[PDB]
Amino acid sequence: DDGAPPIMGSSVYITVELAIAVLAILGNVLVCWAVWLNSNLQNVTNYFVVSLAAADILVGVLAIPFAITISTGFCAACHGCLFIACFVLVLAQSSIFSLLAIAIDRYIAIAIPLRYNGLVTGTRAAGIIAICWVLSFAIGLTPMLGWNNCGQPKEGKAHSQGCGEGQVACLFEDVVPMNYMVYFNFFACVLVPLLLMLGVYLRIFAAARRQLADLEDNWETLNDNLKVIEKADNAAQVKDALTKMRAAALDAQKSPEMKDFRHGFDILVGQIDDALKLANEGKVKEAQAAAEQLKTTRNAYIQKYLERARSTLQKEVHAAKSAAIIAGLFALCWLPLHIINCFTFFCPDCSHAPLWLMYLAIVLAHTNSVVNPFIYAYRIREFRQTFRKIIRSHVL
Ligand SMILES: CC(C)CCC[C@@H](C)[C@H]1CC[C@H]2[C@@H]3CC=C4C[C@@H](O)CC[C@]4(C)[C@H]3CC[C@]12C
Ligand SMILES: CC(C)CCC[C@@H](C)[C@H]1CC[C@H]2[C@@H]3CC=C4C[C@@H](O)CC[C@]4(C)[C@H]3CC[C@]12C
Ligand SMILES: CC(C)CCC[C@@H](C)[C@H]1CC[C@H]2[C@@H]3CC=C4C[C@@H](O)CC[C@]4(C)[C@H]3CC[C@]12C
Ligand SMILES: CCCCC#Cc1nc(N)c2nc(-c3cccs3)n([C@@H]3OC[C@@H](O)[C@H]3O)c2n1
Ligand SMILES: CCCCCCCC/C=C\CCCCCCCC(=O)OC[C@H](O)CO
Ligand SMILES: CCCCCCCC/C=C\CCCCCCCC(=O)OC[C@H](O)CO
Ligand SMILES: CCCCCCCC/C=C\CCCCCCCC(=O)OC[C@H](O)CO
Ligand SMILES: CCCCCCCC/C=C\CCCCCCCC(=O)OC[C@H](O)CO
Ligand SMILES: CCCCCCCC/C=C\CCCCCCCC(=O)O
Ligand SMILES: CCCCCCCC/C=C\CCCCCCCC(=O)O
Ligand SMILES: CCCCCCCC/C=C\CCCCCCCC(=O)O
Ligand SMILES: CCCCCCCC/C=C\CCCCCCCC(=O)O
Ligand code: NA
Repeated sequence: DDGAPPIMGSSVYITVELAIAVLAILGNVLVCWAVWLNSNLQNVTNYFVVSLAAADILVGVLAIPFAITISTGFCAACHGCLFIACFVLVLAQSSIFSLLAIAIDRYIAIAIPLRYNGLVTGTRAAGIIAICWVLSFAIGLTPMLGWNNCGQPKEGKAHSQGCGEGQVACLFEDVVPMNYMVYFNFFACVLVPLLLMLGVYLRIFAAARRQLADLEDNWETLNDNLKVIEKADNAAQVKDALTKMRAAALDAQKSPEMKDFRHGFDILVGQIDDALKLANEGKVKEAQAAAEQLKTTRNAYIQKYLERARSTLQKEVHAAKSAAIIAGLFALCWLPLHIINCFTFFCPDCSHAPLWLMYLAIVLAHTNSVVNPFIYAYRIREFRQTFRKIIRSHVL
């Protein structure tokens, strides 16, 4: 006994865990309360947010008390010890599924918006959420099915602590096999899905980049070909430019504001047709004058359509970044503990990470259950405004 009494360091760890638990419950209860109250927040994307918040509420209510209990090494039946050690794996896996669903949902919205509402529905989302929770319990509790160290209990540690028959000193790394934690949980169930999310978000931002560039190209094609018509010398040159503009207009043609965008393209294709007939009749001056009327349609309809399409794309990029930040923070908070397990497993010649670092890595992982409500409040106005209403009306 040359080191400080364990209860002193335990007290700091336990106090910090309890602080994290309270904060995890408060913030994520607020998220669930906001979606339940505000119909503007009731969409498929946010149903996975609620599932994610539910997992974080359970981290504070169950996983953290379990972790505190594990840190004492109390005597326990091995499979009972195994359950409280593995339950957080269930919650982490649920978080992964929810995060992956959110990325996929945002990809469907950007890649095929015209058939998003018919493909992604609330009833289908609720069923997916239920399946993912079942799979999370199956994956997280796999050690309960026999992939555990309960067959080889550390009897020396058990006897030294005065444990009874069939009991062990309940310690995470004594009951949960490290090949499970590294190969099965980390590589297969955590790292691979996180890498898939990375690929999905790369496809989301690439798709958004491509669609914003295409919009700016059509706007340039319309204006360039208008100049070609104005400076044309014969009717054939006017026809060639008008033939291009017509195909582009019909290509760009694929609520009150929407009622005026449909009326705008009807004027545009009609005005292109009028000029195209004049050009085919060899009336070059009549065609140019008719083409000049397109500027009026451009100023009153086409330019406004371009700006709303651009605004909508930029809002999707902003939302996709918010979702990517959530997934990235999950990786940042959990990777240290995973990396420590890799050193324990792959470097038997390395000294085990010290107890204080284990505490720090565990606290960091649990802090992930606190951060999501802040991301929503800082990056999503509808959440921010709803949070204020709830706070001003019920807390204050
Ligand atoms: C739905 C929620 C509220 C129910 C919570 C039930 C939890 C707390 C229960 C369910 C199973 C229980 C465990 C089952 C078996 C054992 C083995 C025993 O030697 C020590 C206690 C221990 C480890 C129990 C601790 C408490 C426990 C984890
Ligand atoms: C960006 C984030 C996710 C990376 C964090 C990496 C952390 C977890 C890495 C960086 C350096 C690593 C340490 C480097 C050296 C040792 C000494 C060895 O005897 C036990 C493991 C231990 C103590 C490692 C534990 C994990 C460690 C602390
Ligand atoms: C893309 C990133 C975030 C994925 C994480 C990569 C992980 C798996 C990498 C990063 C650092 C790596 C460790 C670096 C050093 C050692 C010490 C060596 O004696 C055994 C392997 C071990 C323990 C490596 C295992 C794998 C490792 C933990
Ligand atoms: C020594 C500190 C107190 C006793 C302990 C431990 C301990 N040792 C580990 N090697 C470990 N690895 C994990 C992982 C679960 C999912 C991914 S990594 N955990 C659990 O993850 C956060 C907490 O819930 C904790 O119980 C771990 N706990
Ligand atoms: C957003 C990412 C997370 C941001 C938040 C930072 C993450 C850490 C959390 C709280 C401070 C850490 C408190 C440290 C408590 C663990 C150390 C401990 O228990 O001390 C052991 C003792 O000193 C000898 O055993
Ligand atoms: C949401 C409302 C708040 C409810 C939550 C607040 C009430 C719980 C308070 C304290 C629990 C303290 C946990 C006791 C665990 C002590 C373990 C200990 O000290 O022993 C360590 C071991 O013996 C050597 O490593
Ligand atoms: C809001 C409250 C609603 C919450 C919903 C509650 C529904 C729980 C249903 C079944 C739990 C079955 C118990 C599972 C935990 C026990 C694990 C177990 O039995 O293993 C320990 C073993 O006995 C060691 O010897
Ligand atoms: C939406 C809610 C979803 C929840 C749906 C639940 C799905 C559970 C599926 C697989 C886990 C089964 C793991 C096996 C549990 C075994 C516990 C047990 O009894 O083993 C200890 C033994 O009794 C002492 O030797
Ligand atoms: C014992 C297995 C059966 C358990 C029943 C399922 C568990 C229920 C868990 C949480 C209930 C909250 C579900 C979300 C409510 C949303 C309300 C709505 O759809 O409008
Ligand atoms: C509202 C949901 C409430 C859930 C309660 C969870 C809090 C309890 C957490 C862990 C239980 C600790 C079990 C410790 C067993 C010690 C018995 C012994 O000394 O052998
Ligand atoms: C909603 C909160 C859920 C209830 C949690 C209550 C807070 C208790 C926190 C940790 C419990 C730890 C109990 C000690 C484990 C057994 C240690 C021993 O046997 O010596
Ligand atoms: C011991 C208690 C530990 C508390 C952990 C810290 C909690 C802070 C929560 C979230 C931090 C991130 C909030 C800022 C996100 C801004 C989003 C953005 O604008 O890009
Ligand atoms: Na989580």
